[PDB]
Amino acid sequence: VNKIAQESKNIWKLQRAITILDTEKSFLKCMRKAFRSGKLLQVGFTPDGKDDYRWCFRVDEVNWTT
Amino acid sequence: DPETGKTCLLKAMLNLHNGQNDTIALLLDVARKTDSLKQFVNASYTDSYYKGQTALHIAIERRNMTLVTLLVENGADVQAAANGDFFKKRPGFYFGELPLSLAACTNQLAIVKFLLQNSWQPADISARDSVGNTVLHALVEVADNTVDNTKFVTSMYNEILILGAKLHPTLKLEEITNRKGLTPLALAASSGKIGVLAYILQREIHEPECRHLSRKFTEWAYGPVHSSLYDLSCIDTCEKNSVLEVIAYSSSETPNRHDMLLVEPLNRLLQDKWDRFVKRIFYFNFFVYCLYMIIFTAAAYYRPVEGLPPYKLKNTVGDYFRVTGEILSVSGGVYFFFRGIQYFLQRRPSLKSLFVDSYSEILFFVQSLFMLVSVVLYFSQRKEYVASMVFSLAMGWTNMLYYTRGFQQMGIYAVMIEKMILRDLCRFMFVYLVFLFGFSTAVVTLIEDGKYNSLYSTCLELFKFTIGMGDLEFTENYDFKAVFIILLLAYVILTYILLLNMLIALMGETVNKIAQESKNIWKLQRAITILDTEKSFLKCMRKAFRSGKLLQVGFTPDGKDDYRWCFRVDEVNWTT
Ligand SMILES: CCCCCCCCCCCCC(=O)O[C@@H](COC(=O)CCC)COP(=O)(O)O[C@H]1[C@H](O)[C@@H](O)[C@@H](O)[C@@H](O)[C@@H]1O
Repeated sequence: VNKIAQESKNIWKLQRAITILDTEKSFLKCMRKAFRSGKLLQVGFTPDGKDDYRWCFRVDEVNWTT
Repeated sequence: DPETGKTCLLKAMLNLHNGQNDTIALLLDVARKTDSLKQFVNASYTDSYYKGQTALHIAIERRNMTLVTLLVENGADVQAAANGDFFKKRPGFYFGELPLSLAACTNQLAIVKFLLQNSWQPADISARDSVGNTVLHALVEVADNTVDNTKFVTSMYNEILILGAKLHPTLKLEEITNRKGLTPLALAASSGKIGVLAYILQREIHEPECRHLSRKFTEWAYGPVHSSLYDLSCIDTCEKNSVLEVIAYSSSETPNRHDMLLVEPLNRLLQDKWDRFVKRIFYFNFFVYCLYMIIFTAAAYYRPVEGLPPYKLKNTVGDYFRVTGEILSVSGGVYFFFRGIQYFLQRRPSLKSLFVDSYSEILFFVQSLFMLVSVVLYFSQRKEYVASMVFSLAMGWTNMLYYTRGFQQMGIYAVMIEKMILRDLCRFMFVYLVFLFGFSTAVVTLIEDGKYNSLYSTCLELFKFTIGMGDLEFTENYDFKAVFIILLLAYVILTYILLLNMLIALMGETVNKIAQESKNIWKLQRAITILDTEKSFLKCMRKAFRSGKLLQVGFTPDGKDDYRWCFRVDEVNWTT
């Protein structure tokens, strides 16, 4: 009626997540370039005079309601 | 800057606070006093990523009316085209490359009106970008069929059309085609913009001097009853891209392919076409196919049982009727063969649409191929021509289900059969075949002789269990008996688990999914049938117009009359 479809989709997503983590954890060839979008200058103004880089992830979106 | 060509004015405009930056006026005044202002105000980027962007685009983007007014007053070119990679189809935003299209697409009506009818430099309402898209094409392009998007896009479209009518009474904006040869209506139909199509097909504009822009009119009104007229211009036929042809012959990637035929004029037009002349032709074709299959069956039933064809004919009645039937069957086969070739050449599919659409053409073509192979084997002195012939005969009966369309209930039933086979049975059969092959190999390995000496025989024997015709007697004296029993019990239990899971999985789909889909898929199939019948038509007389040539307004902006081939619909409303 409702249960099994939603439950099974989320369980499959969890299974694929475990597969991804297990794949990148061992990998048997020593590739360390698992990082994401890069050291973007997030703010550049810490409470001190220094700057910050955070290994950010980009997401783009559209909103027509202002 | 030398890298991008950005100047001081652009830097000042990109870094203003609370809508104000005093540096801009100082720059403009100093530019005016030095030598001139035209080369300074119209500065633009030179880098490829933001190529062509100038001050007007930034002013419009910031929603600052004062900067727009001042830039236009100072001689900025309102027809500047920004055609960088960021401004066309990665990150980006396509708005038609022009400030007028930019103002229209951002829902800034005041800037649109100012650009159209300012005192210094009015904008060209009929201008086209690099792709050939006008402002209305841009408005169609930025639609995503959501509620607020539909509201603002529809309102802006209506306002721009009325203003264009007022400024240029002799200009027909909707007749301007882009590089692909599409008008805004054809673009909306091909792209699946349901909301824009629904707005355009039945818009009513009741205002002085511009009511000729309407497509839905009122013929007369009694009290609760009244009669309305729909335009049908470029809906039925226009020789380039009609709405019905564009919707019906789409490539199946359009989002709203099934729903675009439910808008008010098209459903009634298709039903009228079905009831008028197409129904009789469809029934006649079904009758002829039935006669063909009866003759083929009778000719195949009474074949001779001698060896080494071809067979001689005796001076007797039965042989004459038999050979007549054979000749007619071969004629039908080659007819369907050439029809299939004509379909493939006239549509030019790319093997994706055939994979997900147009199955009946493939099945009829395969039937004809089997018939041709039968003929070739017959004249080559082979007995195997029978083996091909029966495969053309059996298919010849199942293809008769094609004619279940034209009857609503059987059509929905057949559509449900089709979708069940193509969605769920494939997923079932993959897993079932894996299990069957695995256990067949195990059984052949365990027992090397005595009905399990080959993989084919073992596969058949294990398949028999799935249909309730198994064999668990265990009469033979095998070496590995009592291990065989465990394997067979495990196989049976797993197979019935799989069948149970399939059955239950098909119950979650009966939550009012297949019925709503089928109700529209059948209608799309009937529409394709109607269009094909119109196209072939085998009469060479095209006087069968659909709704008659009525006078609709009789008064264009010029004094000439206005006839439009309108379609009548009666309506009743008790709420006033
Ligand atoms: C001896 C061995 C015999 C094997 C025969 C097996 C059963 C034959 C049954 C024959 C029925 C004929 C028929 O009606 O064909 C069926 C296809 O059934 C199958 O799945 C066959 C699997 C191959 C419907 O296909 P249709 O041509 O209507 O295409 C649809 C478009 O029209 C529509 O606009 C939509 O785009 C929609 O998405 C499309 O699907």
